[PDB]
Amino acid sequence: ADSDINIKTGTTDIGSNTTVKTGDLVTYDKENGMHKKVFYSFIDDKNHNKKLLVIRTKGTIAGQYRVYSEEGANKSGLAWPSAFKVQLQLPDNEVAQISDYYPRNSIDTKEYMSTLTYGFNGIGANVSIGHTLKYVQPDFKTILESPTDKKVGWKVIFNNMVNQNWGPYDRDSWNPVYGNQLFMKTRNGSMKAADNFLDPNKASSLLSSGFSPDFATVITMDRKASKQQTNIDVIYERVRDDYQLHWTSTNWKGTNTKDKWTDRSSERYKIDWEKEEMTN
Amino acid sequence: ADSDINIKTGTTDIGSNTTVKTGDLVTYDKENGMHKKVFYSFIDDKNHNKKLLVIRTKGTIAGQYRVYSEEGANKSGLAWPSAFKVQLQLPDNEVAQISDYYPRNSIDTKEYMSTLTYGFNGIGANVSIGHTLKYVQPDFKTILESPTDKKVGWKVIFNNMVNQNWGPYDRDSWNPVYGNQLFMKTRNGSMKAADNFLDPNKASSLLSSGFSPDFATVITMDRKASKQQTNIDVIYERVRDDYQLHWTSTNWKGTNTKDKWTDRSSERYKIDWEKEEMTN
Amino acid sequence: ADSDINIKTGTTDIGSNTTVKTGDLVTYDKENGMHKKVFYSFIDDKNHNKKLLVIRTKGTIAGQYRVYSEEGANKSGLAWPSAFKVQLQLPDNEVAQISDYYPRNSIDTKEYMSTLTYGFNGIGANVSIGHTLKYVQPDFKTILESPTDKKVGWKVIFNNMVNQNWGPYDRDSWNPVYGNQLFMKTRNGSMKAADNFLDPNKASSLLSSGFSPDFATVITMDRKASKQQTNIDVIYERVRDDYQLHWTSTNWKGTNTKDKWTDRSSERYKIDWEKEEMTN
Amino acid sequence: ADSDINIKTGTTDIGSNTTVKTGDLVTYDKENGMHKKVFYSFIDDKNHNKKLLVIRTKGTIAGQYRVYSEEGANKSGLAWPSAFKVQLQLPDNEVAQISDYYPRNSIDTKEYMSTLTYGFNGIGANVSIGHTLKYVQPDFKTILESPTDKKVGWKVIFNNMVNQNWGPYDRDSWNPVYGNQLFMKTRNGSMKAADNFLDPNKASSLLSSGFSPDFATVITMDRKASKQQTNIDVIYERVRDDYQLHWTSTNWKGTNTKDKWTDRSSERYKIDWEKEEMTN
Amino acid sequence: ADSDINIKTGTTDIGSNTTVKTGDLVTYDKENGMHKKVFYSFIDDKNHNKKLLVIRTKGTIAGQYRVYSEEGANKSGLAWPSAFKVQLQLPDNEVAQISDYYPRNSIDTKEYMSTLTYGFNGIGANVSIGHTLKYVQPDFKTILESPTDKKVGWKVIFNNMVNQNWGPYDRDSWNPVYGNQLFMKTRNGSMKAADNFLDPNKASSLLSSGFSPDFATVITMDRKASKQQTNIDVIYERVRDDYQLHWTSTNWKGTNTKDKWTDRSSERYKIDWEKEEMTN
Amino acid sequence: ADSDINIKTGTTDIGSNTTVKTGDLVTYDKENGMHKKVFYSFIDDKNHNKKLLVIRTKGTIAGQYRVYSEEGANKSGLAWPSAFKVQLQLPDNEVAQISDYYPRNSIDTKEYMSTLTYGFNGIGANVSIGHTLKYVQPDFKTILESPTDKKVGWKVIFNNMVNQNWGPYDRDSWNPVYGNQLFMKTRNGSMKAADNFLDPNKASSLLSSGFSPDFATVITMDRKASKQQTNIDVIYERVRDDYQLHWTSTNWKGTNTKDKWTDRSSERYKIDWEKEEMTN
Amino acid sequence: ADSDINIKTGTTDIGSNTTVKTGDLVTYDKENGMHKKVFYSFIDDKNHNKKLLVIRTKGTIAGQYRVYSEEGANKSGLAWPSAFKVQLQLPDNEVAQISDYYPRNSIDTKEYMSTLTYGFNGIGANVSIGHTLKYVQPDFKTILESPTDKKVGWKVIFNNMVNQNWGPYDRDSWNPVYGNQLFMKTRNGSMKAADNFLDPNKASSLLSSGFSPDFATVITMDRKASKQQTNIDVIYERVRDDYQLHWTSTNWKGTNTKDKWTDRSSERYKIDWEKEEMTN
Repeated sequence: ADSDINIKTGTTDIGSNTTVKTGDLVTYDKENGMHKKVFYSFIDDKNHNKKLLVIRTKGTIAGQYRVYSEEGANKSGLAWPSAFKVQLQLPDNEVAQISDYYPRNSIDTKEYMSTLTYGFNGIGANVSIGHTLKYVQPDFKTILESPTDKKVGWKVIFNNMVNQNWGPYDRDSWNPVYGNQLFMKTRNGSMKAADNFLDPNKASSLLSSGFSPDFATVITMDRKASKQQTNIDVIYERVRDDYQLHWTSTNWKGTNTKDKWTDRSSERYKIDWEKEEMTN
Repeated sequence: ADSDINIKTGTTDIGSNTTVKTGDLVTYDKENGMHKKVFYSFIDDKNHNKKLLVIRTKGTIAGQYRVYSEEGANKSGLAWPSAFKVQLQLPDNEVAQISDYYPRNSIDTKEYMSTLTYGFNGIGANVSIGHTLKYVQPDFKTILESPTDKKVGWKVIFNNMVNQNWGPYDRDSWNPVYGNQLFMKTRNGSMKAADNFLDPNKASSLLSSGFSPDFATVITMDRKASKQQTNIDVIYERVRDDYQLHWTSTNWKGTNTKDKWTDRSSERYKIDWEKEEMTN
Repeated sequence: ADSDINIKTGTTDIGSNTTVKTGDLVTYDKENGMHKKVFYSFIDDKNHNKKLLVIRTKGTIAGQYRVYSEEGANKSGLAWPSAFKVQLQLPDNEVAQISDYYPRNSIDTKEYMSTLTYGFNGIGANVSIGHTLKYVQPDFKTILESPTDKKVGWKVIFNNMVNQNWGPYDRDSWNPVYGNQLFMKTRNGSMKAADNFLDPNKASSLLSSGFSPDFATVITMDRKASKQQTNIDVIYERVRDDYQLHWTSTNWKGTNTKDKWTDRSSERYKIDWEKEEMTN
Repeated sequence: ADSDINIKTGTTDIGSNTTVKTGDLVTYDKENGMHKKVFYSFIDDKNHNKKLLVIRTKGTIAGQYRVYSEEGANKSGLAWPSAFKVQLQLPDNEVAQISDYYPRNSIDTKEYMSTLTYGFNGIGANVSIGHTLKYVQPDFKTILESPTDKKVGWKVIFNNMVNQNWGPYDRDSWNPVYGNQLFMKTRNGSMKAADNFLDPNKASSLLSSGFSPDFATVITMDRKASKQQTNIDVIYERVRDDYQLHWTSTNWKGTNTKDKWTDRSSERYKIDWEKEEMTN
Repeated sequence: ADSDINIKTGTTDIGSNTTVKTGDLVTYDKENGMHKKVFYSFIDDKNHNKKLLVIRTKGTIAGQYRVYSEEGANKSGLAWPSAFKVQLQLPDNEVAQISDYYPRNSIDTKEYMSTLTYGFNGIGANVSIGHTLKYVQPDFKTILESPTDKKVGWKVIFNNMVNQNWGPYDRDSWNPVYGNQLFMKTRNGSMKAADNFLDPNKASSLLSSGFSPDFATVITMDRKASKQQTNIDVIYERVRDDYQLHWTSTNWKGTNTKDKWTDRSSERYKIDWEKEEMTN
Repeated sequence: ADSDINIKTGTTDIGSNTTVKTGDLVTYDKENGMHKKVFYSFIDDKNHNKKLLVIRTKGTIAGQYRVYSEEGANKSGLAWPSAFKVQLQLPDNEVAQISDYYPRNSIDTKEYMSTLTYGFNGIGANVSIGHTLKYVQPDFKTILESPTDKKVGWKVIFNNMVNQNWGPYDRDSWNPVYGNQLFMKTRNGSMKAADNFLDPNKASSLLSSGFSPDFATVITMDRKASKQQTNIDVIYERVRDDYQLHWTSTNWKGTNTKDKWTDRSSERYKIDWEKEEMTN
Repeated sequence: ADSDINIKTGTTDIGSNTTVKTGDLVTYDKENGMHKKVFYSFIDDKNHNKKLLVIRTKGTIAGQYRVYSEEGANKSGLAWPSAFKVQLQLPDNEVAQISDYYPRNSIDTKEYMSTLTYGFNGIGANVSIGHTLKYVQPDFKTILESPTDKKVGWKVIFNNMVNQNWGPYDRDSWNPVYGNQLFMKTRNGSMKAADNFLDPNKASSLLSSGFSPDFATVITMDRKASKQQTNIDVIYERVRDDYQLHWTSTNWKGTNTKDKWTDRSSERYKIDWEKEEMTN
């Protein structure tokens, strides 16, 4: 990248001959089961025209994948994490601005193949034309929500999943006979409904074992600011969907409702640029 | 590259034993939702015969993917980002010149395969001849617009997209029955038109979540210039297309109009070579 | 990662110009055959706002794959390791907190391919539509159990196995004629039941030769704590399943019972932050 | 390479413990739209027996892909860049010589596969013999023209292109019905001829957005030369082909004429070895 | 690994600013043809709380692949190395413990692919469902035998082999007509039995040319031990199988007997921690 | 390589703490169009027991691919470079010896695949056996001719080429109807013979644009030699084949004659070990 | 490897802060055409308990691929290199021992794939079961012959070769009609027998152009030995096979005889540990 313009590698980078004062802040929200981790670092370069503060948003959001309620032997429910989010807002009153952030949206790709085969038989000369298209489909998509001057956020959504090594079912899939089969253990089952759900081990790890974020947001502040202090708010949250299945006297049918429950864990941090330390 | 001519690696690069004064400038255009970031760096080498200034054009352009208007239950519209652009113009009056830039146009590639199979049966001896051709098709193409002495620009266009895991539709696709099906959720749908659009999550991330540029333009100025100051203009913009679909009493039909709306965000920066700092 | 924000590589890392006092603690639980290894390291940075202690949880858990009992020539049993676990709990009374941990849950992936071929014959014009989906299936899955402020744990489960190069059988597989064939050497066998089990060499290595963990948990403590001492508990364990097979007078039938035996090996370690050493 | 002869890496390279005086020279030929960039570097080693001067020939040649003229609604023309060239000549009078250059011609490669399958049916025993051959086909080929003592040149030619994801058409392709279909948007079109050309976005980037060279030519001069000064000439150029298509009352037909227009941009540079600087 | 917890690379490693006293000990057991090599190294860190001694168990075990005896022209035998082992035991009396070891058991993997193709003919609409599963099968498996506090061992077993580019035969394979064909040169042979064995060159190299181990076992000792001396025993061995084949008057038949001969080469080494040298 | 014997990387290499006096010698043979480049380097190590001199044989041999003569409209000829060579001889009188050289002969490789498929139909149970073999076929082979004490040489030969994306024709190919079709543009052509040759652009680059060698030969001389001077001869050459094609009144026929013309360019260099410089 | 035990990379390696006295010895055996090269290095570490001497066995063995004799126009012969060897023996009287050596035997690998496809037709429900197995087959195998305390040797054998892009023939192949076709240019040829052999260019390079070894053998000697001097013997050799083919009045038949000629080139070197130099 930088070496392609004939500039020596690392010349344009910053942080040289400086003393970065790092730190760490761990919080746990037992009500929502959302481990928090806000590792930061104050990079003060005399060459750079503004101060820096890279905020690492590590942590973990519990999957919370369990049957919330059961109604008899012919009806049951399941709540699973539809999407995890990590928002890092900054009051519009303050003069600090977010400079960069990572990861960011990337351009997809797909391979296209074309075929043209014709043969002869002894003579029924035939012709065949065919084209195939392939691409990768991650189970969860790390989408960077549109950032602005004071707010930056990420989200992880549910792309689709393969059930019992058959079919990439998704939230929008529907089958007139069986309905949505996203987490349906057996089709013509005879077992109790509450225990007719795909085992969490078979499902994706993030659904039950949780999602561990890893995001960065470097925020710069003017060096001649009147007040060297800016509070920041960091928000985690997960969105859960209710997956209902019931027996139609012939086979199980399953339905999924999108964005049923949403729980947000908000924390406020005070940054002291002069002291180069931010406190919980 | 450089090591192939027997020259020691990094010998021909510049920026050694020098003090680059980097910087940062963040602006947000809430009217157009276009985050801006003009990280720069002043590389002053005494060996090099001219001054340097590498301008990083980071930032983000919001996708702006939403149904702008709906007309009844049989007609609706959708505006999506057809192409993002980043232009970095320089007044022709000034004597500074752009030296390099990155990324640049690259040569495509494709694999070609040929087949020749003939067998016998017991005897209907047959012969088969076939050839296949495959290549990668990115959803968005990063095309570097033709640069000149005072102006350099980039653009990102819409190559094509795969809808519902079926067919790489593009802006020019047309089907006599259904028309352009670029963002058509369902063919024989019975739902309201305003809500018959492909979910933004299913579509590419750049359409709704925005595009984050990353470009570089090193501009050099004569060391004995009469005036050590040159203002520069940096322009972001996105081009949106209107995607109309209506019901023909039998099935949905969709049409796409190219380059319907264009919104440009222009900023002017003043560069002070003597002070080695450029201000907003 | 860090270099993408234009920050020099390693600037935000910690541990510079400091003297880490490492160590080692080896224990063997001959009753359960679980080798233990708690290599640690005390990273005390004056820049960092808290002390650090990275605990490596190396060791080994014996597979314990043997025929526990046999009942005649028509019935036998087999106990195999269903899942290994490594838990690192910390008393809620103490003020130390776990900061990070590794490895962590990762997002799966799968390739999707679509085909569309139509030809002509001389004319029985045919059409073919087909799609294939492929993905990797590790025998054992390293799932990170939901962590919290005081407790972090890992587990390794039995995804599935290929028997005699035919079929990826798993714990839930069932065949009405033969039943679960997870470890069935021969279908229409005539040998003694106790010796009709898949040879441990043919099976996966972890089943019989054991599993060697490799996990890390960095725990940070406030620098101004009233008492510089916190005891910690580290737990290994394995879960074994009973695999019964018997003769139905026509062919062997096998059944598997999940989570039959569980054996836990617990050790308590005292950490002395002031001395920078933790003793068994 | 060098390490395979047991010689320490970099021992045989040059440029150590020396002060290379680099530089830069930017010119723009608005008449032909050919950005120029002649970044150089004077490597003076006391160990090496001759002076060195590596000339980087960066820049850009505009694609110039547009419909030059239209004659009614049944005839039109198109001029596209057939091949870009970069020549670096040196007067035969001077005593300086070109030592090395990069890139250089490389040996192609291809995979060959052979098959032999015979089966039986119950018995019409058949036999099948088949072989397939695959290789990569870049759209543009970077051919290094035969160099000599005083002249070195490169050229980039048009290998072939894939049109509408169907067929790798080239300049020599011909079809009796439709003719050369290199840039034919539609076969049985009914639109005006001037607007029946493949969209430049669909075509390769280099055709319309231009080609950015990157070449190196190290030239050495005797250290005891009578005069320490040698002027050099650097030439860019592009060759354009006229692509005519007309309507035959039943379908469009297209023809291509090779090497219709050629425009050369020549610049002369004076090198001062004693001063270690070359001026425009 | 270590860099993922934000810790600088190599911070948690040991051996810095210390003087390791390495060594070497070569022995040859001409009776069993087992070259021995016990390269060691005494890593004494003042920061580490215990001494270290990494024992490299290099060497070589001869294949010993030859026809041990022949009985007429219709019966012959062959002894081949079924499995190589390397054991490093330590007397239970001593207080030294093994800390780590390498290589260790690794989790296998396999790719699973599913297909679903249905077409139409003009109309005999057909449907096709198919799934394929692929995985790698090394000829020899390096299994780490269950380690303990005082004993660590490795073994290399015979997974399977491909004979005459046809079939991956193994020790358990059986064919009612020909029997086990692991090393059967020809099926309907007419040559003497003693010379009807697969040429050792065609077979795997390890069978005849031997196996060269490469293993490591770091053992730590308390720094305040009463006596600074611990003797160690290192054992090599190979297990050979007798492969008998005889003529049944119509075709050759081969049978394999497992673990026929076992030869162990044991050596005892005395370690002097105070002197930092261990003698044969 | 060296690190596998536990020796620190680069320990056994030479050239440390020494001053290598490099150089350069450029010659051009306008009669044969063979650019020459003999970059050298005198590595004098006091630890090494002999002097060293690595001779780089860079340069370029022009392709010389043109129709040498035409005889009417039914006969024509073509001369193309059959093989390039680079020989570096040393007089047998001198006491200097060649120590090493690079590149060297490498062992080829090929993948072998075997298949065995049998199915049933409802029942015409069939069986299919098939095997495929694939390998890479470079157009030109870099063969190192057998070296000796005083002479080392390389050669590049014509393996085969693919013509019009159909068939890998070679010098030995023959077809009874059309003959050798190595460079036959059209089969049933009606154009003049002199202009019925494959365009040089379509052919391989080395045929017309030339071949650029890159070879190394380190030669060592006794340190106590009576005379510190040894002259050396370096020879380039190309071998050209005459490709004749004529019309048989029905179709073109082509024939190739091997090794028709050979042109050698020889240069003699005098080496002065005491002065550490070799002159043209 | 070493870093996995938490030991810093390179800690356990040797050769630090020491002065290795390298060397070189070149010999040529014109009688057998076997270039010799015995580059060595004396690594004397004060930490290591024994001296070291790594012997590089570079060189080259000429292929010697030519028709040794011809008997009329219906019989001819060909001698080709069946296998190259490099032996490095050491007198049993001396006390020096070989410590290590490289390369060493490696474990092969192969991929196994299984298929199971069943479809329906409208209904002739069919079932298909198939498995494929693929692996790489180098033309020449570098087998390390069983080493011992005083002797270490390598050999390179002839695995198999592909003739005319058809069939991997080997020394053991036999066809009742044509016989062994290893080097048979044409089957139903009518040319003289002496000139009916596969062109050496088409064959593998090592057969005619020779094989260039690259082997290492580090030998250690006790530091308190009574005499600091040990002579060593290094042996090259090649084994040639006689390939006879004759005409049976209908087609060519070829036969191969294994190990017809063997030529050994032996050299004796005297090592002076005290002087740290070994002389020819």
